[PDB]
Amino acid sequence: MQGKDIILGILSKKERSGYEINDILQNQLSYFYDGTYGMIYPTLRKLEKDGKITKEVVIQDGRPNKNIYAITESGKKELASYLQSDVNDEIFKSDFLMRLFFGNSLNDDDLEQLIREEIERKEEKIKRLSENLEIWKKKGELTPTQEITIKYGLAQYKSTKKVLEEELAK
Amino acid sequence: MQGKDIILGILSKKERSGYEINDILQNQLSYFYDGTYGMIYPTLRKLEKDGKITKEVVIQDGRPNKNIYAITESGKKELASYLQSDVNDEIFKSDFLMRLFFGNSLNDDDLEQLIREEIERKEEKIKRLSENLEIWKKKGELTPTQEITIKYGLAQYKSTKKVLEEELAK
Repeated sequence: MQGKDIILGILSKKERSGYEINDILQNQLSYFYDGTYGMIYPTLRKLEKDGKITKEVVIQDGRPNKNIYAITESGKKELASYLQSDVNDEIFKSDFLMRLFFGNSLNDDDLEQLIREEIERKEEKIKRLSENLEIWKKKGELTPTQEITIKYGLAQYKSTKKVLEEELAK
Repeated sequence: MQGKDIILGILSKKERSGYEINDILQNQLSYFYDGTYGMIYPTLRKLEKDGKITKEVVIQDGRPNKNIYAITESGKKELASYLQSDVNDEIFKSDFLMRLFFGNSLNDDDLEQLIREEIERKEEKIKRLSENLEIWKKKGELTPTQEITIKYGLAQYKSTKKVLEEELAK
């Protein structure tokens, strides 16, 4: 699963500025796509080169330039093809879990802190996903399949947060 | 978190053959590190080049060469530094969720199919992780922090499986 595919997805229904695409990817869709920093800009560049999207540079007095991206016919074709494709294995790499797995030396304080910091991360993600669920629902935009993904995401966050809470409780 | 960090983790305690490192990576640690295949061999080459591990080629009559890898002092230092570093954000990319999120066109059949297949994938991951838990425990090799990671992994698989089962039930 590539950044290019989720970006075409984001651009399927609307022309969007880079700001808006980044907002969607970082703040809305991160419960199912959270990769490495700085994927978006090189990937937008390649999608443009490959003719899957267009880029418009909007100039305004006294403001930074704004880039507006729009899917092309070929881009829509590529998205449609991708959604017809066999599902790829999920990718999951948890640094937190790695630290605990290889955490023989961790003293009690260091371990306790790692657990608390991860609990806070889960709380932040739950809050954000919960807030988007509410807004999407309020706006009448949430589709039934989207609803499933949110229920899935929340369950994921809450179940693992609970494990850590239960650990801290002893 | 990079492939090189987990491989150093694997090599911290024991010298291991490439076969064994791969077995650990693919069949033991996949619950917190499941990335794009084809990482291990290029990563071992780079680690050796950078002096963080050694490679020993054991030649035997009538068998393929066996490669044995061992962490070096500089390697141990690199691992120590890594484990002291701030925890990185988890990477999580679900093609399954992406399909449902952008799955406006899915007919009831194709949707149900995707869900059933994702349930199966989760059942398998649960089996593998549960199996390793029991083995490690009986062997006396399961550390307290490792057990936390396993409980965390199982909760994540079971809670999301549960959401999908309840969806199919409706």
